[PDB]
Formats: sequence, C-alpha cells, structure tokens
Amino acid sequence: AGVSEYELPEDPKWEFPRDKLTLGKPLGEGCFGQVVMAEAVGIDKDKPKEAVTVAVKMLKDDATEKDLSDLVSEMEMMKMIGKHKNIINLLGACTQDGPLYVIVEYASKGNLREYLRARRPPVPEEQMTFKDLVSCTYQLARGMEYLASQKCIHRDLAARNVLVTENNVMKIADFGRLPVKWMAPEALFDRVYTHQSDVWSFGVLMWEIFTLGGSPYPGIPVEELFKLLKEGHRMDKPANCTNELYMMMRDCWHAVPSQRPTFKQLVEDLDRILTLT
Ligand SMILES: *C[C@@H](C)C(=O)Nc1ccc(-c2c(-c3ccc(Oc4nccc(C)n4)c(F)c3)c3c(N)ncnc3n2C)cc1
Repeated sequence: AGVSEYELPEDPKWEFPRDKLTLGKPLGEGCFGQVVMAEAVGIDKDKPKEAVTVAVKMLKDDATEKDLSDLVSEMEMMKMIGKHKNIINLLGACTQDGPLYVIVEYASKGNLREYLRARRPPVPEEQMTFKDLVSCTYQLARGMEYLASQKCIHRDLAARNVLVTENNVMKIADFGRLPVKWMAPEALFDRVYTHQSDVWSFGVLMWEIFTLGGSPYPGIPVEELFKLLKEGHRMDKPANCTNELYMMMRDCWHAVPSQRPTFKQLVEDLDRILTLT
C-alpha cells in the first residue's frame, strides 16, 4: 500500500521529523501532484521553536505503486538538482517510518498569472511598474538558465506555474490537460521537448508576463493554432512593452530552433537591460 510495507526507502539526511510536520490547506489543483500547505517547525536548521510555512507533496487517494515510485524518483531528482535562488528548492522530506512527504519551499504570493492580474494599474491593485517587470523577467531567465543546466524539462512552463514568496522573488516550479499555446512548433508537431522548445516556452511566458496575465493567442482555436504558427503568425507586442524586449520575444519564437537565442544569451541581454533601469 502507501506506507512502505514491501518497499525499500533509504535513510537520508534530508528527512524532517514526521512529528513537527502539520498539514493544512491544499494549494490549487495539482497537475504535478497533490500538494498541501504545511506548517513545519525546525527545518531551517537555524530557526527552531518557530513555525515555517512549507509545501508537501503527498500521494493521491487512488495512488498506484507507480505513483509512489515516481514520487521517490522525483524526490531524488530534486536532491540531485542543487540549490538556486529562483527555483522551488527541496527543504526536507519524510522517508522512513511513515507516508512519503516531500517538503518544498512555500510562496506567500500566489501564481504569477494571478499575482500580475492583481498587480494591474487602474482584483486588488498594488501599484506595479515596468522596472519591477524587467527584474522579474531577468530573475526568471537566470532560474531557467540554471534549470537547463541540469538538463531538466518543464512540463508546463507558464506564469500559471511560477511562484512568488513574501520577498517578491521569482521561483520556477514544474522543472521535473496540455498547454498547447506554450509549446513550440517543433514540440507541438513532433512531440519532442528540447532546449529550443524551452526557449519558445520561455518566450510565451515572457509575453504572459508583459501583459500581466493574458491568455496567449487569444481568439485562436487550438486546431488551427499550429497551422497559423506554421505560416509565421507570431503574437503581437504587449501594450505596455518596449520594442527591444518584443524583438527578443520574437527571436525566442524563431521558427528555426538553431538560431533561437540561447538561455545564456537571454540572461546576458536581460542583465544588459537591467543596468539601464
Ligand atoms: C496545473 C495547474 C492547474 C496548477 O495549478 N499547477 C500548480 C499547482 C500548485 C502550485 C503551488 C506550489 C507547488 C508545490 C510543489 C511543486 O512541486 C514541484 N516544484 C518544482 C519542481 C518539481 C519537479 N515539482 C510545484 F510545482 C508547485 C506551491 C508551493 N510550494 N508553495 C506555495 N504555493 C504553491 N502553489 C500554488 C503551483 C502550480
């Protein structure tokens, strides 16, 4: 069944006391798995005696043996991936003697799509500015650079799967029923994911950011979306956008993958713009 009754879970140093954990509300519908806001204690290793809000990925009610094996493989992946500023990083675990919980960082601010829609100038309205936007895009690109470094692939790369903590710092999620609009022609037609497809997905994400939570390719049915893309139909420029950034977006949307801007090239360019705030 769910707990290890005939399973081989090793003992790591990552594991967190099954006791101090205490689960809470589940956040959103889990495309990557049922995740729950927990209130862990003494996992920072420097701030005991005070609760810290985290997210834990338990198993679903109709979980199968393969679901648990996939969860443990994903846990090991996270353990190998390493630490980066703008990524949902592993913080703890619950492996031996009980059900499997995977502790990942918690983001106070909701999804990026909802956060930007709620940070729109005259849904609440905390004033938002282009300077903050450019910082967001650069942070996301650096995170994606690191994520590509470990040769990982992003199932659904979109603002609907990017998070923000109380510190207003970007973090990726999903780096380990389909978003057709966020998929490159090569990936939408050959159904093969590649870094160039990740560049296209990142460019679509940038468009979603620049419009503060807009649906890409609005009014375009999915059936003819590929056909329109094949004829060289790329999205228009966002309203409150600059032409240089839009040209970077279109380059990320280049039909040929070879010429598309490398993830490092995008990070360099974004740093260049950020210096001119
Ligand atoms: C599919 C779609 C409708 C959707 O809603 N996706 C979605 C669900 C939940 C959150 C989310 C998270 C969060 C927690 C854990 C993981 O697992 C993960 N993260 C990175 C890499 C890998 C391989 N797995 C998530 F992807 C997302 C979360 C957290 N940790 N804290 C606060 N709020 C949170 N939300 C809303 C995001 C998107």
